Amino acid sequence: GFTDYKVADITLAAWGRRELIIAESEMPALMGLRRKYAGQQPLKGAKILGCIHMTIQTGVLIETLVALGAEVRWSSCNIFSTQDQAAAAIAAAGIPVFAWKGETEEEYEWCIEQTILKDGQPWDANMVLDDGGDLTEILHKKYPQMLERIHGITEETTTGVHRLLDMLKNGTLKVPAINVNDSVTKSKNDNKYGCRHSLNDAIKRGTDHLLSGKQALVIGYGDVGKGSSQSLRQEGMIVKVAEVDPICAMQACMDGFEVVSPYKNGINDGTEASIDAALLGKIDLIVTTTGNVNVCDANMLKALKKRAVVCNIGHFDNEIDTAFMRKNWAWEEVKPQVHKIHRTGKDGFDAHNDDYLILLAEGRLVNLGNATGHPSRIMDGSFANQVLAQIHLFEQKYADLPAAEKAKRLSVEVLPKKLDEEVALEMVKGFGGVVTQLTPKQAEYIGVSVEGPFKPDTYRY
Amino acid sequence: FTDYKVADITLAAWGRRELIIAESEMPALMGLRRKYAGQQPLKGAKILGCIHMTIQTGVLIETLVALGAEVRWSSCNIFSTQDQAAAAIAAAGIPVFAWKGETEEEYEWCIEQTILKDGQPWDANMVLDDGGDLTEILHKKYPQMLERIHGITEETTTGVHRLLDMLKNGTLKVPAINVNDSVTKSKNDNKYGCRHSLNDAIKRGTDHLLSGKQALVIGYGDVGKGSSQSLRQEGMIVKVAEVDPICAMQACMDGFEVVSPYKNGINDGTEASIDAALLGKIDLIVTTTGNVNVCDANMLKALKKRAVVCNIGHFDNEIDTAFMRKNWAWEEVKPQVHKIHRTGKDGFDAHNDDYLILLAEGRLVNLGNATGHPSRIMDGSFANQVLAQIHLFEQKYADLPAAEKAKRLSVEVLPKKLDEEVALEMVKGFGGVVTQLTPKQAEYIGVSVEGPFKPDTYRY
Amino acid sequence: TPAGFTDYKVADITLAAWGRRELIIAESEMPALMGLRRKYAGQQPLKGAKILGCIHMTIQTGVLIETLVALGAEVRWSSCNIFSTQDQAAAAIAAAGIPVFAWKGETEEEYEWCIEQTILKDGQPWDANMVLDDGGDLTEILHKKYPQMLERIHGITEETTTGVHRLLDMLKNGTLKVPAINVNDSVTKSKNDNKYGCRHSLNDAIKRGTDHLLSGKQALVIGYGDVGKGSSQSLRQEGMIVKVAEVDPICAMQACMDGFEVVSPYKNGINDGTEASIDAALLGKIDLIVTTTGNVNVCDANMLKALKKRAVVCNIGHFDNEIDTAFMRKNWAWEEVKPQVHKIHRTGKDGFDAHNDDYLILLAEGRLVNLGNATGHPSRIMDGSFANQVLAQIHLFEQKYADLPAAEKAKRLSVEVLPKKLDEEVALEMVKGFGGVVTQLTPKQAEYIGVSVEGPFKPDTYRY
Amino acid sequence: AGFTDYKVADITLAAWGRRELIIAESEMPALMGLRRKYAGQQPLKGAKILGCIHMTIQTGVLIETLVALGAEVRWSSCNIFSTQDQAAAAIAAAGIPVFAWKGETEEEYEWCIEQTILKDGQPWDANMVLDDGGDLTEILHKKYPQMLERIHGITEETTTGVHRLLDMLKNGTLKVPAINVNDSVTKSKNDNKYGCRHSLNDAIKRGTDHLLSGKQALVIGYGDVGKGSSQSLRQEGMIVKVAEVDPICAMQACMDGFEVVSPYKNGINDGTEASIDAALLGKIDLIVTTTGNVNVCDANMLKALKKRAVVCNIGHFDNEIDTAFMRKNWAWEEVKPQVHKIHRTGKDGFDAHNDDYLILLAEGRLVNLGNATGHPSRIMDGSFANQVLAQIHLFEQKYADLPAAEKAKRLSVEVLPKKLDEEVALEMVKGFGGVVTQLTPKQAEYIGVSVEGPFKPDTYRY
Ligand SMILES: NC(=O)c1ccc[n+]([C@@H]2O[C@H](COP(=O)([O-])OP(=O)(O)OC[C@H]3O[C@@H](n4cnc5c(N)ncnc54)[C@H](O)[C@@H]3O)[C@@H](O)[C@H]2O)c1
Ligand SMILES: NC(=O)c1ccc[n+]([C@@H]2O[C@H](COP(=O)([O-])OP(=O)(O)OC[C@H]3O[C@@H](n4cnc5c(N)ncnc54)[C@H](O)[C@@H]3O)[C@@H](O)[C@H]2O)c1
Ligand SMILES: NC(=O)c1ccc[n+]([C@@H]2O[C@H](COP(=O)([O-])OP(=O)(O)OC[C@H]3O[C@@H](n4cnc5c(N)ncnc54)[C@H](O)[C@@H]3O)[C@@H](O)[C@H]2O)c1
Ligand SMILES: NC(=O)c1ccc[n+]([C@@H]2O[C@H](COP(=O)([O-])OP(=O)(O)OC[C@H]3O[C@@H](n4cnc5c(N)ncnc54)[C@H](O)[C@@H]3O)[C@@H](O)[C@H]2O)c1
Ligand SMILES: Nc1ncnc2[nH]cnc12
Ligand SMILES: Nc1ncnc2[nH]cnc12
Ligand SMILES: [K+]
Ligand SMILES: [K+]
Ligand SMILES: [K+]
Ligand SMILES: [K+]
Repeated sequence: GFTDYKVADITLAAWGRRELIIAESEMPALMGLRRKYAGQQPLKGAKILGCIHMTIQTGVLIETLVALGAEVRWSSCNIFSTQDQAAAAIAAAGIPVFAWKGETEEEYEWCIEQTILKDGQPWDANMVLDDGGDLTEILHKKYPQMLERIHGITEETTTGVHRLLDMLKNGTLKVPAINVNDSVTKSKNDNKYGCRHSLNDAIKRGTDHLLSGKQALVIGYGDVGKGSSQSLRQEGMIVKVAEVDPICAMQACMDGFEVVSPYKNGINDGTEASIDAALLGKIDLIVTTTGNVNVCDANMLKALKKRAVVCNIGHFDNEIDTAFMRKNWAWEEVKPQVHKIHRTGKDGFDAHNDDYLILLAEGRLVNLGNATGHPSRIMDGSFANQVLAQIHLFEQKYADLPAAEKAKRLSVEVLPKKLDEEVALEMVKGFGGVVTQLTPKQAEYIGVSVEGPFKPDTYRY
Repeated sequence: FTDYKVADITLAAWGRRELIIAESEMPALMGLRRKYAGQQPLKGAKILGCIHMTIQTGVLIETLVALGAEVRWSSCNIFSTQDQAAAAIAAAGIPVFAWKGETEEEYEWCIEQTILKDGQPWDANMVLDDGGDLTEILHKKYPQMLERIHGITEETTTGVHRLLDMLKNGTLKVPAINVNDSVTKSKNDNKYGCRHSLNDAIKRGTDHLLSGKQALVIGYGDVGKGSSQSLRQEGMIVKVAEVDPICAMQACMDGFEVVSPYKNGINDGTEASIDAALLGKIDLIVTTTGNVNVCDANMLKALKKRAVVCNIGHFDNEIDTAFMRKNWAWEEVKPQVHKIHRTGKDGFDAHNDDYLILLAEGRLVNLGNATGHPSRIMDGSFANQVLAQIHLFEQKYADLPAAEKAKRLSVEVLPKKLDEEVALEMVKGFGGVVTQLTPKQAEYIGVSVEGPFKPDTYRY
Repeated sequence: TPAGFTDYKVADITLAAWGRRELIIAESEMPALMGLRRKYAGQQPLKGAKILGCIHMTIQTGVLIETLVALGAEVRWSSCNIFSTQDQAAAAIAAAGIPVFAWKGETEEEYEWCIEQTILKDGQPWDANMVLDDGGDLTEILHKKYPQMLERIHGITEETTTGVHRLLDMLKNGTLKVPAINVNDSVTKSKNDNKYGCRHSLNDAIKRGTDHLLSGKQALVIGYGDVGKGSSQSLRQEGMIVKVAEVDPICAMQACMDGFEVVSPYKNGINDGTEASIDAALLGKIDLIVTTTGNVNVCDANMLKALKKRAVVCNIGHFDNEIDTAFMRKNWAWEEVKPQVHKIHRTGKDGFDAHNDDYLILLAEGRLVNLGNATGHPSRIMDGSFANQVLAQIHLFEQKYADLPAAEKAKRLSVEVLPKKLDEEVALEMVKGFGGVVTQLTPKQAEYIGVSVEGPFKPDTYRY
Repeated sequence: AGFTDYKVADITLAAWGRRELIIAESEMPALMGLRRKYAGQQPLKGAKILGCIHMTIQTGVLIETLVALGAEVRWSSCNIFSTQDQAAAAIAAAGIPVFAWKGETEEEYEWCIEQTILKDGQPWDANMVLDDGGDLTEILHKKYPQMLERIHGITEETTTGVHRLLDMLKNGTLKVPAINVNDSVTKSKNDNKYGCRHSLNDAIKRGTDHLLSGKQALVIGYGDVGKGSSQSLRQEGMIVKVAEVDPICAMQACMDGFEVVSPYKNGINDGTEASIDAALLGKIDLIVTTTGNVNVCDANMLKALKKRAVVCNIGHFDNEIDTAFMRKNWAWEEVKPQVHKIHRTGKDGFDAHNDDYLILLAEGRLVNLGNATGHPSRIMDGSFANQVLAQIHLFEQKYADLPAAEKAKRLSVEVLPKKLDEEVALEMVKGFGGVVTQLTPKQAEYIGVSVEGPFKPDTYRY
């Protein structure tokens, strides 16, 4: 009689369970932690509020946390990213989860609140796992008394880490955090190669458009922009890259991309005259990857080639000025998470109008909105780090420290390099790769231990 | 002017033509000339320089001179000098001692010719080094000269490692800037430079088709990453070896099979430990580690007949060439290309099929069998070198009181803002256009519109 | 639209509005096909044509169907594969008043029944006079079961490699009854559809079926013809380590030069049928096998027994017998993951352990995986193939082979390709759809290389 | 000993050439397989072959295979810049008449061909021709018709030479049958495409040492050479645009991930400067011609090119670029052999620091052979195995000895049968260590082939 959940359709549970069993075989680092730590129960007594895309991969993460002793209450961090069979399988396992694909904004907020509250009162939470910072923000704004008893936050993604560091700067952050994003087996695995796999995946599922031979503009060339650019170039697109960071732009050039700006001489002064109309009128596909605001703005949207595809793979939908499009242009749903936006006006459209744009996932994270996000074998690395981060902060017991000791420990930190390497080793073994062992003479020659770590903390890979 | 030694001074006109072309390929370096020529920030500097005497190094040398410095120059490798570059620098009245094909003894003599002027120590006050050999000679043999020198600027990963070992041991005598770990150096030079120049050198040395053949790249740091791409883009089937599991993970994700020369990765010294089946299929082995003996005697014995063996790390001990000198007969095909006959030591059959082809006698193959990195890539590294020389020279460490020197003795990198400024000049050289953040956008992501755009922890 | 229309059978007519939305998008992706619509609509070159059509009932086929109709034809349609229909495409065609009998997930019995529903109208042979086929199944049924209908048919236009081979066999055996156009061997079909189509849709289908990471894993592609070339690229561009098998040494040479290792599932390439001839060390390392040959049993029972645990097995050739799925049905337990995705448990036939690790993943039950687990080739690629189909239909229909005297018929009973000039005109429209700009030869240049300024630009021997 | 019937740059380079020939033999298994297969049979005994093709190390292995099979030869190069002087020396030192050096003048080029045609001032008793580009074939038809009476055939290497043969056949002026070696798949789709993939960026790097990644290239043409050339540049990270007159080839460029553009506005070349897309050409760092056509990089294109762009040709003849215009109007500064800065500031003199120049490679001649070493041995293995088989077939047919009625039936331009194409391919695949699968009898029956091949109909395009 378990009822402490809300999912789209509980009858999808058997299907979700079949896919979880497959996913376990694709996630050796995460399942290795399950086997290594099961007897010890290092998360016994942990009570984790989790907010991250309710995918099959998150399902394996949740059940690893539970297998190590934790109790959890879970929600998704995006209205379109849940896989309903994954949510059903978790709910059918007796785990509180409030998540479905296609939530409204009000439902999204309600779902987070259902994890925070149990039977109408604050849950006895003591750990937080977040992706993007929404749950973290609600706790700080609305439930400060709950944070007094929370030992830490483990944050998944670049945007969430920025929000933690802003709180730390302002002296408003109430509990320490681990920046999971900046493990190399997260940032340079998930952010880059994950988007390489799943960006062209989502575009094909949403539009079935041929990509070879067409023109793309990727806004940004950080980890996500690098992987996105490769996702499209490997399909044969002619990819141009925009950047504000001259070092990242230099990498784009050296990687064989043309670096362009939507604005003449790169000056974004807000005028239509500043738009490089010739450039934008050639673009078949624009992808935003920045974690910034309004990097595909109204004047760019007005100048884009007819029938171009517009999508966002950064964490939040405000990378694209969709608000402008809702206010001025008529939306025609093609199918879920695929809309034609008719630039002919707001009040109705011609069904055969040629002047439209195709927007994917209403500008929300397109890989998760129009496909299934990153594949299991990539999320293996991110979620192995999440588990280790939860163990570390839970064992530190920040909430139980004296005030003076809390002040010495209130920080945003990364996991040590040795853990990062041990996660990587399990990933490599999953490919059947064979890592060479240094001889004593060789380890002495380059000044490392035979077991590692093999690089200084300054190394960038 | 007679204060130099080069292979042929009459090549000067040719080198000058190539320097004029190279200048048009090095916008960051030439931008430093234009912007600091008035200030003359290096007026009074006397720089000892030891780096591959290429055309690219000539543009660096003349940039330092254009900003006020005097220099005395040598190459940091016996095979890396471009004889027309050295001639052009000598013909410009700049002391330089470098030619392609030096002996080990001639290599040491050349460094000593920069250190000494008229049989006496030159009054040097700055050091520019690539690999640490000049730094090592100064500390061991001429330690008193180091009392006048304001700083060292080291170019490459191996040399930085040596600098840090000296700092840890309390034997570093002057402050130094790690030029290697600017992003516009490391992640431009070390990776992209080897992508351009590794397949270049293999083609010039052998003219072998690479497509469809099997390569083993030992290492997957920046040089191994660029080397692997240089071969894969030609259509090689590339396997990668690594001791670092993170770098190995990147190799897998980049589409490479990760293998070890040793069964289960365990290098226990025996022939039995060699994966003879793997090595018997490899047509090309490339070492990229900066480590010792990563292509060892037992691997060389197991290699497929007629395989190519080469090294693009800094030092020639990555391959056990000493074993091959002891046991096998060397047949020179042409300069820097040797057939190594595994049939025996004394003599060989001209038609023997059981040989390996060794490039550049195991020395840096890109500089040994071709011309190293291209000008537009070296532009990034060398603009950092100029900035680092200005920075250390203006701090005047050698003139500080004893107490102030103790706090000033360190190995530092350049600030990120300068790194970004070099990158911007490189991007403009491609005709790239960088976008400027709006004030609201800069506030949104927590940066200045000017930059730096990333925290110092960012890995790119 | 027509009142009381019931002459169809589809999965779900309510998908029609969704199908129509996608047809309108596809029209913008198919400029060669839509150019033929605009150029020929007024002439009505197919007025009076009654076309039996048998090809994958996708959105792309929908645009083809409505082009033929816009040029004057009546059609009756079925799919040429049990898994390749897009149900919203079939619904939109049926909702337009066009007889169509197709849905995703037909049984073999239903598949045959659907073709017969096109052949029959109101219980009697339709007065068909044209045939459009993909793989030869409809061609075969007409010759075998309804030979008298072939007396009124002017031509067959066959789409794919396997179907052309069947036509050539019939021609050499004297059993072909009507002339045909080999649409496959236009360059804008073969070297666009067969190669680039599979490049787009093979990794698409594997991702939709399994969501497996492909980068860093080991693939074996059996075959390196046009489909094998495109399939190998689909996987290599994702970062797979791809090995290629071939029986044709020229195709094997191309695979080597393209950067692939060429290997055989059998030691020294010799299949003596025994398990001892299997290269078990090779097969035990393969994460994904893809068959591309158009041949029989190229992924056989002994290979399936030797494959690495949890490897994915799929077929992108026309027929499922490339893989010995019959052996797997006889001996191993099938666990459906989701539609067109099965785990095949090598532990035995009767039961399976839900947590057994010794299984293979079979996609689309061995049927064309790009159409079975995704949506096949994209519209802009199918534009080339289907423009050729329209031109071929117009040519044969205007030829009126069925109305000729017996003597004249023997003279024209042939399998032909379209002339190179038309191939070039299709290609030009495709290039314009990318915004490409073709240069025009000067008179002096055209004289220098011996061509007309308007083309054709290559001799018929040219291979591109 | 006593051998003087040659002319090379420096005979003392022979030992060096020989060392490279021994290496190249291990890279050329199909050609060396033909040596072992036919050495005892001596199928070329009595053949006397006039040869005109790039005197490279790879051509050295071809020559010695023909000699090992019984033939005598007299050789020249088919390009003034393509000879490797150590290869020519090794051949001369083996007692084989060769007349070739890198850096010939036009007068020396013609003299070298004439030295092969004449021996002791009189027509050699030639009975076979091996040609690359058709220059030797043209001289024989125009100047030595009596020699063609006794010649059994021509085996022609390259696309341009084949077109010239077909023109002669059309006009009824071809005097002896030919084999089109170019259109074996192990030639055209190996040499023309993959060879240029290897050797184009090679020659550009040796000539300029320019970084290619991140820069803009324009490839004129997308046939076999243009496809290989575009890949040579793209795989280095260039942003490559492609021009074409053939819409099918342009379709392939699009689908291959290239932007297809024209140097002319709307692709209409009307001869005016107004027709030039100045904005497009002003952004191009490197232009490569691949067409076999005339004037596809014309004067107005050269005037509009971005300052300091590299200009080169990898088609067979230098007239793909209007170099004559540049010699008439602009000052040439030699950087080093086969690399010239062309100063667009005027014809008389230049400023050493002028920024407005172009870099021309190999004076517009075949850039891969002029600035590097052409295609690698393991690729040329395929082309030259086909050459040996073509020589054997036409020499054994003995066209010159046939009655007039029988000659009329055999006067044609043909390709080798596909079975032989496949046999060359298999030796190439074995050289990579590849393992071809053998069809079962049922599989061969199912697809309608013999187990041993041929595996494809003659219409198949690969
Ligand atoms: N969808 C996914 O699966 C996924 C995965 C990881 C991260 N993300 C999200 O994607 C975003 C980017 O993450 P990241 O790790 O790549 O961060 P990052 O800091 O490495 O890269 C962002 C880049 O955008 C550039 N940029 C910022 N404003 C710009 C502008 N106006 N124009 C052009 N370039 C601009 C920055 O210079 C920077 O290089 C974040 O919101 C992150 O949370 C999404
Ligand atoms: N030739 C050039 O132009 C050039 C340019 C830059 C640097 N270098 C030199 O190349 C070398 C590598 O430089 P880098 O920047 O790549 O350093 P790096 O630290 O980034 O890479 C070296 C890699 O080798 C790996 N490695 C070490 N021992 C190994 C072993 N036994 N087997 C397999 N892998 C092993 C390490 O794990 C590491 O990832 C240094 O000597 C550097 O000075 C050469
Ligand atoms: N799914 C699709 O979208 C699609 C598209 C076009 C064609 N096809 C089908 O794909 C198949 C292949 O078409 P194609 O145009 O590439 O034909 P093709 O003749 O060009 O190539 C088939 C290749 O398979 C090779 N082969 C045959 N038997 C083999 C064996 N035992 N082992 C290894 N290789 C073997 C042949 O040598 C040949 O090169 C046909 O059935 C065709 O109808 C499918
Ligand atoms: N350098 C080498 O090693 C090498 C090797 C093989 C062939 N070649 C030579 O290269 C040339 C091309 O050979 P191929 O086999 O690629 O021939 P091809 O017929 O396959 O290709 C030439 C292409 O040029 C295109 N073209 C013609 N005029 C054009 C124009 N004005 N603008 C743009 N494109 C135009 C044609 O449409 C055609 O596709 C010939 O001269 C051939 O002999 C050189
Ligand atoms: N599959 C996935 N599951 C959870 N978080 C993700 N972020 C990106 N892809 C994801
Ligand atoms: N989308 C598609 N429609 C019809 N036939 C196809 N063959 C391959 N892909 C196809
Ligand atoms: K997924
Ligand atoms: K260089
Ligand atoms: K489709
Ligand atoms: K060569």
